[PDB]
Amino acid sequence: QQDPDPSQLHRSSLVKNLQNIYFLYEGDPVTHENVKSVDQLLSHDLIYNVSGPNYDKLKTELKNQEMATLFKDKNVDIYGVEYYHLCYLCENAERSACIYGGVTNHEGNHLEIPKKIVVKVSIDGIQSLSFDIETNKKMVTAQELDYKVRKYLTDNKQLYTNGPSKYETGYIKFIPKNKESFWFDFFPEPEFTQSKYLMIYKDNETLDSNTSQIEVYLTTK
Amino acid sequence: QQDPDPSQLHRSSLVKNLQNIYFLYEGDPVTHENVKSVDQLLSHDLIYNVSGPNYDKLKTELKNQEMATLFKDKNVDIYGVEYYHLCYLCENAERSACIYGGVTNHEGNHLEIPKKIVVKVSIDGIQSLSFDIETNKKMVTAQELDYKVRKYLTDNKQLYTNGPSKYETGYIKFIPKNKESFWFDFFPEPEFTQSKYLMIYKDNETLDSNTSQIEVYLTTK
Ligand SMILES: [Zn+2]
Ligand SMILES: [Zn+2]
Repeated sequence: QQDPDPSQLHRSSLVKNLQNIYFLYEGDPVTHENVKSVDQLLSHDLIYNVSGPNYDKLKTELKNQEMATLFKDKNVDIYGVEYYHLCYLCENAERSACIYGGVTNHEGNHLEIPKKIVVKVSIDGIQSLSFDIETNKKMVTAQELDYKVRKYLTDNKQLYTNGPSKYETGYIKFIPKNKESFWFDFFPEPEFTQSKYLMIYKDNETLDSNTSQIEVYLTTK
Repeated sequence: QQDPDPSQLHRSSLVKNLQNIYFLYEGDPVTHENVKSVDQLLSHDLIYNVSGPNYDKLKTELKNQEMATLFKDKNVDIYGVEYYHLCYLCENAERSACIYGGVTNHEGNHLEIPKKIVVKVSIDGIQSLSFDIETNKKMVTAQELDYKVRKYLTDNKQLYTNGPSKYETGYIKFIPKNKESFWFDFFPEPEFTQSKYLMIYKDNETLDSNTSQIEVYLTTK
């Protein structure tokens, strides 16, 4: 049994300040095209000189040093859900943003036309809702896909709100073409930190956009 | 206190990451009308349960323990220049904003007609620039007027930019009706932090909007 069970899943009704998870998926994601790491804090992270409405430096934390050097100084694209609480490169990183993973090679990884993907959503067992998600990458991180999914469901199904969720449990499952499938829980532990919760993107898991499937499971009450 | 000394003024040409001062005065200030503090980290601060983009909890550092309990149970108005780096580090509040002072009692501090105040500006000794500023508060913090003067000079005379300033030095001089006058240096020391610099507002100095005057002195590179 690789897939979770009722008891394994976190209940949104026990979470304090679940609005923090809400603000992460409701707001825009950090996206950048064809950039190169300019610095490094620890051996398993990389820093980029890119900018967004609230930052001019972005620090991504990857699986380990091997993955960091694998992408260091190499031309890559960034797609990630960022946080600010407890993020900085010292008392000399006034406007930094942090994320985990969300890194993909830029060269030869784009599609002419976006590749739409169906997201099968089940609620209390009943698979009663399906929608489309799209990407421009041949190899897209699970994080990019995940965000687009939770963003859509946050706007259209109140998966998240500045407060409670109308759902009790929920989780996203990715089914790779031949590799093993994996999942992420939509809700954190009762007392959590944005930084700890986002570690789920730390492994930088990437997928083949043309052959991967996505499944969401929600429970109400 | 006594007017600044030519050699006592910080030079923007020496500042590292001056764009950090830019973002402070370019973006919107934090303002709230009828609110009572809700919590308190240290005895000299007050936490408010108000929000804006990026934050839903605001912490203001006042002069001392005495000033905080003075407003603790009061409905007040807020007007401050907020920062986030090294703001509220307690993994139980991940969306806090921080300002210094900027507090005034709400009750009976409102004018039916806004008070215009003439800000006179000198550039290299020549007083060649005048422009109005306004407030609704009978008693207004120096911080509010200071922010309005910089935002205006930032968007109209290039006081700050996402890079260097066209001015090497510059200070704002407040001249209360009877009390001693005082000033604030528009620029920080070479290496600094938004948190440190903003301490110029920690005393929460408030002026009479009807009898106070403002003077600005800048020099070109
Ligand atoms: Zn690209
Ligand atoms: Zn008021």
